[PDB]
Amino acid sequence: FLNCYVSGFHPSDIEVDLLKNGERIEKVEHSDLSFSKDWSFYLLYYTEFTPTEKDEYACRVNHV
Amino acid sequence: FLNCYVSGFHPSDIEVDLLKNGERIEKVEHSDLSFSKDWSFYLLYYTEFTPTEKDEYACRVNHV
Amino acid sequence: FLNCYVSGFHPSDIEVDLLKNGERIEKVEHSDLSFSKDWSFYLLYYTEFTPTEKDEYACRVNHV
Amino acid sequence: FLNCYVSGFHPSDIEVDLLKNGERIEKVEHSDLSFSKDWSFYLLYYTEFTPTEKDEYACRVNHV
Amino acid sequence: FLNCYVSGFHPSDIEVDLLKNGERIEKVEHSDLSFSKDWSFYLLYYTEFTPTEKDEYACRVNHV
Amino acid sequence: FLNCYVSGFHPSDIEVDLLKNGERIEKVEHSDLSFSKDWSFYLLYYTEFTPTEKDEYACRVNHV
Amino acid sequence: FLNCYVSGFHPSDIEVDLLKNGERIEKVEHSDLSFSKDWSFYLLYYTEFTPTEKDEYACRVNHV
Amino acid sequence: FLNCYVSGFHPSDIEVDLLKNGERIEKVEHSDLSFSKDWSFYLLYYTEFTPTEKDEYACRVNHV
Repeated sequence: FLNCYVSGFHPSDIEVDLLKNGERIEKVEHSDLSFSKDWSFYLLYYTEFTPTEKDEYACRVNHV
Repeated sequence: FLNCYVSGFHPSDIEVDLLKNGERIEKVEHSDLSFSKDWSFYLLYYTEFTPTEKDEYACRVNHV
Repeated sequence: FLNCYVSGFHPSDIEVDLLKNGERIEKVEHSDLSFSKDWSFYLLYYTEFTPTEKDEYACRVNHV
Repeated sequence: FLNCYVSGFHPSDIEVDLLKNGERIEKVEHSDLSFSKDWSFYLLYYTEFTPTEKDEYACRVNHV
Repeated sequence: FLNCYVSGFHPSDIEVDLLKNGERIEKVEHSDLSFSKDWSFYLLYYTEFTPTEKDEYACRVNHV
Repeated sequence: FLNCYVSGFHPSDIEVDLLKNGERIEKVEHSDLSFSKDWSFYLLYYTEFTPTEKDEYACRVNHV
Repeated sequence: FLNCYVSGFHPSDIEVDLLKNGERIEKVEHSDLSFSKDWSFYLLYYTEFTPTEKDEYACRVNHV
Repeated sequence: FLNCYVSGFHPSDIEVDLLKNGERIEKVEHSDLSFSKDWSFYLLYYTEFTPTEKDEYACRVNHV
């Protein structure tokens, strides 16, 4: 068995995922492929954060 | 068995997912493919956050 | 068994993922491929953070 | 068994991941591939941080 | 006389006027006067301008 | 007389005026006066300008 | 007389005026006056300018 | 007379004026006056300028 188990929990996060699984090119001829001519990425532009308040875990296990 | 199990819970998050599973090109001839001519991405533009309030977990397991 | 287990939990983070799984090129002829003509990345531009408040874990295991 | 186990938890971090798994080129002829014509990366531009508040762990194990 | 006279014309401006003519206190006893307990002033908060287009004057005077 | 006269014209400006004419205190007893307990002034907070386009004057005077 | 006269014109400026005419205190007893308990002044906070475009004057006077 | 006269014109400036005309204290008893308990001044905080474009004057006077 197993008691008081956590698998990874995100409080208060922001996650960004992009081309996660690994792009593959095979057997192409006389081609130009580009992923981007113009790409823009901006995660925080002129920004203020304000706090993320307290994130708590309490476990008790007795007498197993 | 298993008692007081968590699998990963997100409080107060924002998740962004883009091209997660891994794009594949096979057997192309005399082509231009582009993912983007003009792409714009902006996650937070001129922004203020205000707090995310407390996110709590309480478990008790007794006598298993 | 196993008691009071944590697998890695992120409080208060931001995660950025890009081309995670390892792009592969095989068997191409007479091609120009580029990942980027113009790429822009900016994680924090002109930004202020404000705190992330306390992130707590309390476990007790007795009498196993 | 195992008691009061942690696997690595990130409080208050930012993680950036880019080309993690190791790109591979095999069997190409008469090609120019470039990863970047113009790439921009900027992690913190003109920025102020404000603190990350206290991140605590308390475990007690008795009588196993 | 006078020909082709201008007195000062504002194109495209914003003017702010506050306590212009000079406040005066005379003959007071046992008083607290304050102009402000809490005052807020913010001229441009998180703002973008866009241009003010061309502002032209043409005068001709002949044979006076 | 006078020909093709300008008195000072502001294009594209912002003017701020505050306590212009010179405040005067006379004959006070047993007083606290303050102009400000808390004052806030912010002229441009987190701001972008965009251009002010061309501001032209053309005068011609002939044969006076 | 006088021809093609300018008195000072501001293009593209910002002017700030504060306590211009010279404050005067006369004949006070047993007083605390302060101009400021807390004063805040910030002219440009985290700001970008963009150009002010060309500001032109052309005069011609002939045969006076 | 006088021809093609300029009095001083400011293009593209910012002017700041503070206590210009010369403050005067006369005949006070048993007083604390302060101009500032806390004063803040910040002219440019974390700022980028971008150019001010060309500012031109052309005069011609003939045959006076």
